[PDB]
Amino acid sequence: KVFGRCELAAAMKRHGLDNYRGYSLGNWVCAAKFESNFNTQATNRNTDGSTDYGILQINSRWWCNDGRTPGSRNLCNIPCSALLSSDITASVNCAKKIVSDGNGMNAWVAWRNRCKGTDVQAWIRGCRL
Ligand SMILES: [Au+]
Ligand SMILES: [Au+]
Ligand SMILES: [Au+]
Repeated sequence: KVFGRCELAAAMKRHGLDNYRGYSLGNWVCAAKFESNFNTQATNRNTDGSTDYGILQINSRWWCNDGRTPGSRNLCNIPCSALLSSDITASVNCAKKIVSDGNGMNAWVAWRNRCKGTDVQAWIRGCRL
């Protein structure tokens, strides 16, 4: 599923990402834009043979099992295909674990490079939240 900006804002807010670990809703929307272009089906291979999955490009190296990242961790206790569904529940609940692990949203390279320090509020402009 490819979410509209305000649609994803509203889902992310409903799923309790609004100021989660102090990260305003705009930060999460911005991350999802530049990680996946709001596409729940997005998959991208990493140099180490791991793969990033879903609207928040969660990495098989640590967070999920994709059956082809041998000697990796599955810290969200899911198959990586769960991260690709039209329902963002599994991506959100796993993101909450990632962001909480002491690195905050720096785990998202696109967030760090394209969102961090910027006017992220612009990403929720116009939305009825
Ligand atoms: Au959720
Ligand atoms: Au949802
Ligand atoms: Au994020």
